[PDB]
Amino acid sequence: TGSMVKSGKARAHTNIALIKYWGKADETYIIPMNNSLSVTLDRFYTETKVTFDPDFTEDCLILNGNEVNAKEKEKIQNYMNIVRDLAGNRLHARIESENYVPTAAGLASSASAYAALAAACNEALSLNLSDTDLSRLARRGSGSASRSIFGGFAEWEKGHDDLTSYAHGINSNGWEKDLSMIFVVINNQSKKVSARSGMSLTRDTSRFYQYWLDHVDEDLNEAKEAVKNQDFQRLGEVIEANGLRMHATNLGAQPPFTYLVQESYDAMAIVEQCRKANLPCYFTMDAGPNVKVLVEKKNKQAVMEQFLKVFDESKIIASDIISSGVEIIK
Ligand SMILES: O=C(O)[C@@H]1CCCN1C(=O)COP(=O)(O)OP(=O)(O)O
Repeated sequence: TGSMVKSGKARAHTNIALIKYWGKADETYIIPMNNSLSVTLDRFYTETKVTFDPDFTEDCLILNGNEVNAKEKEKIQNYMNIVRDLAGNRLHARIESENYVPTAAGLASSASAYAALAAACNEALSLNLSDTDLSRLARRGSGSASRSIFGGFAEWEKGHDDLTSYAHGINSNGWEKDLSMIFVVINNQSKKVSARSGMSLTRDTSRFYQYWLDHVDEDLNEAKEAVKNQDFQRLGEVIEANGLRMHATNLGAQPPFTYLVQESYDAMAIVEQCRKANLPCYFTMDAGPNVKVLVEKKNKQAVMEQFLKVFDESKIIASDIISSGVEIIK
């Protein structure tokens, strides 16, 4: 690289919330209405290189080898303004990013993408940010990204302002190394839906939103204690119920909506069948019909074969849970 050129490249992994983030207290800084708890996936990640050069006049984003539209371009530039303000400089960057996440299959990439960008900028500009400040910076891009700074179990503390809302990793005595998540890729419409817009309609008009608020802290504690004890059934039951409560809130929105399709319900049924046949596992769903199945690694295969009795081989994708957090790479 050139003499006056500052570059950094980072790899960050996606995460799935077991206790859901859903609805914001503050829409501009992305402060959430409640804490969330997630696990960071080994298989799925984003790699992002950022290159700061004084001769650059504006930010450029290249995604999987392709230019992005003026819209995405405008968005990334506003995000980099935050970075520039944080760093006290006026350098623009060329950003080259590669998603190793099944996005076509409906897996979200925003958590890994913003965590990767935050880390790469910190590396490029030698900002020396703490994990806490990295999380805070990622959060500004996407709420769930705040958690992808960390490996294993992580929790996003909601705080009350930009300084206090951020994530931290939970030590679980290496329990994360025993667990896995199976993704059931569900046939969906290819229409353009959005978590940010969905949770906003819900958080604002849901007749069942209060019900969600009145239970989430209890769920959070229950889950955290289940983790302290490596009690899989205890964790599973509460996260499965939390997730369903989240989708319940959408049904109460004005007017109602759902991310779930009949096939999501079919996969749910198979999970309950696996349990009754002494194969512990629990499901959760995000802003779409895909069903994610939490399972102890020893039972991963056995559970998968049950899904493989009905779903296409290509639609059953398993990932382990990675122990380590965001990393700087070449
Ligand atoms: O992952 C989450 O914690 C929640 C729970 C269910 C799925 N989900 C989401 O899709 C959150 O998607 P985000 O891209 O982080 O939303 P923004 O903060 O507006 O950027």
